[PDB]
Amino acid sequence: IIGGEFTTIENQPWFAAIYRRHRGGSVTYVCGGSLISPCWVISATHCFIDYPKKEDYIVYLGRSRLNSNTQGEMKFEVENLILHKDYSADTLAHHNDIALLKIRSKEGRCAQPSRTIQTIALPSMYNDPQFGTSCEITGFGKEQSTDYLYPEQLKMTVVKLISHRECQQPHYYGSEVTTKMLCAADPQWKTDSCQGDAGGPLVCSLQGRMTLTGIVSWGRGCALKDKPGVYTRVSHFLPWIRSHT
Ligand SMILES: N=C(N)Nc1ccc(C(=O)Oc2ccc3cc(C(=N)N)ccc3c2)cc1
Repeated sequence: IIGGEFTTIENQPWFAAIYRRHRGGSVTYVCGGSLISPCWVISATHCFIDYPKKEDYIVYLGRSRLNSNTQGEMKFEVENLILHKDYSADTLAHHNDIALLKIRSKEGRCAQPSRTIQTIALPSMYNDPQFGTSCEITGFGKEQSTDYLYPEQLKMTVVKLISHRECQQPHYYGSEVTTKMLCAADPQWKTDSCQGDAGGPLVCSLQGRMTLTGIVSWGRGCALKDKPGVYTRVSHFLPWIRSHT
C-alpha cells in the first residue's frame, strides 16, 4: 500500500495472508486474499499461476504482521487451489484474475469468527457501487514502487471508484481495461495498492453491507498520475464462485 495508514487485522478481519514454503524450508509472502466463507479464501490467479501446487501454500487469518506471529492468528493448509481456466496476462492487464483457496487447519477446521477473523460479504450479480464511491484496500504490499522490502505491519488506505469512461481514456489504460475490471485511485494520485497487494480486498459499502467489490489485480507503477489501480470486478464472477463453494 502506497500512503494510507498502518492498521491491524481487527480493522480488516477478512484479510488473508498467503505464503509459499520453499524446498530448503524458507517461507515467503505471495499475495493477499479475502475470507468469503469459513472454508474459502478469494485471491488473484496471477499470484499462483507460475507455481500452482496447493501443497506449497500456507494461509494465515487474523495476522497483522508479515514475518512475526499475531495473537489470535490461525494457520491453514490449502485443500483446493482453484485458478480461473480463462486467466490470461496482457502487456499490463490480467484477465479473469480470480482464484479460490479452500482452507483447512491440520486439525481439520475451517475459519471461526473472532475479534481478528470475520468473513466479508460478496456483492449481488453485476451490482457495483456508483463511480466516485470511497472504498478500502488492505495489504502487506510495498509502501513505494522502488522499495525492495515489504512493510512488517498491515496497511490500509481509501481510494475512489473511477468510471470505465475515465479508466478507458488513452492517457489512462485505453484498451487494456475491460468491463470485468474496476479502476480505483486517489483523486490526487497519492495513495494506491502496489506490488505484494495483489489478491487483496477492495471493500465498499453497498446495499447496506461492507462488500468485497474488487480483488487487487494490476496497475502501471503505484500511485502514478493517470495510472489507477485495477481490480477484478467481483460482481461479474458470482456463478464461477458459487460453482466451487
Ligand atoms: N508468484 C507471485 N505470487 N508473484 C506475484 C504476485 C503478485 C504480484 C503483485 O502484487 O503484482 C503487482 C504489481 C504492481 C501493481 C500495481 C498496482 C496499482 N498501481 N494499483 C496494483 C497491483 C499491482 C500488483 C507480484 C508478483
